[PDB]
Amino acid sequence: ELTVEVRGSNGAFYKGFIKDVHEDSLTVVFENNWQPERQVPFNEVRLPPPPEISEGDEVEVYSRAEPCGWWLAKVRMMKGEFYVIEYATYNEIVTFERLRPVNQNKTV
Repeated sequence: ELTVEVRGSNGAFYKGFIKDVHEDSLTVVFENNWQPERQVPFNEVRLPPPPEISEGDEVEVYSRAEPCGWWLAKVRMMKGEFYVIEYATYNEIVTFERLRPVNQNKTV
């Protein structure tokens, strides 16, 4: 039940766990898509990050258009609680919690 992250045809990255290993493919259950595991290829996977953050930096942010997942972004401002970010290329105000340093882990 080793937890992972999977890139979706959406380009984004969605928490999950490895249920099973095969030759060409992994078999993963999802967050609130547990139920259909796809069976997945090597390179679409990577590990979650283990355990600074400030503006103009590049980050991943946690959203949807559909499940929720991680989308790449840039802090183009922050102020008080709130951060202005930029994702091709919409915009939004989020908060610390919606937010994280890019996971620069690597696919398998």
